[PDB]
Amino acid sequence: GSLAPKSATRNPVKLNNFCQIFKKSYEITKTADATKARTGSALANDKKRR
Amino acid sequence: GSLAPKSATRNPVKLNNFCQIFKKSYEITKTADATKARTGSALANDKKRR
Repeated sequence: GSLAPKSATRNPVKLNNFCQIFKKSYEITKTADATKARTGSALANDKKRR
Repeated sequence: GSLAPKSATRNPVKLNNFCQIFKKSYEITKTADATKARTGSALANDKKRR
């Protein structure tokens, strides 16, 4: 024959993260582009590697 | 040609237990009840927790 008890409660936990910028670059001189060499064109191989 | 023997007996054992009273409660203001929250309605979450 007593009274009702006191109430209690809790809260969730917050989590977060960030976004990151990525960059990769390739470069070739115009003379080397026109120059014909074995192992194919240098620009395409550089693009593949990068 | 002998008489009947004297008798003997015994009794069981008794066990008992009690009853307990359990109470949990929740409470919220009517202002916070009508407010918008990203995590959802506070009353429903509190009822779930309790």
